Amino acid sequence: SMEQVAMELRLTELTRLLRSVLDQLQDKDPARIFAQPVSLKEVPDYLDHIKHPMDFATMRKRLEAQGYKNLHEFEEDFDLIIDNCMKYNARDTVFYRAAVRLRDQGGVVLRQARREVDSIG
Ligand SMILES: CNC(=O)c1ncccn1
Repeated sequence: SMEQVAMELRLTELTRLLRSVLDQLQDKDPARIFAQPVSLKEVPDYLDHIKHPMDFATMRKRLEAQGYKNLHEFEEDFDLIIDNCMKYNARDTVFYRAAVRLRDQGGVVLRQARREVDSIG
């Protein structure tokens, strides 16, 4: 089908845009607090607290598998990273504060990407 090629051309390009977004969001985490899954060896009880772990590396694997259908799905993973962190860690920790900063700073990027995805369909 010629239509499913053109579809795959869009999905491919959504992936292209989202990858740039991912890189921008991640740049706002220079301490690499959110780069890899929370270690279940280092935090054995983590899954008793957080039912849906998320991290930048895991987002990237999905991204490269063209597993994101739209910006919303991508944004919901980004929010997971932040919301998980602000639940698991108390307010006055370096982790919680890094989440707040990433949330605020990533907000600009996500406001851009929403408009640009709407524009170019
Ligand atoms: C987002 N990272 C965390 O929440 C974390 N919490 C405790 C130890 C290591 N990492």
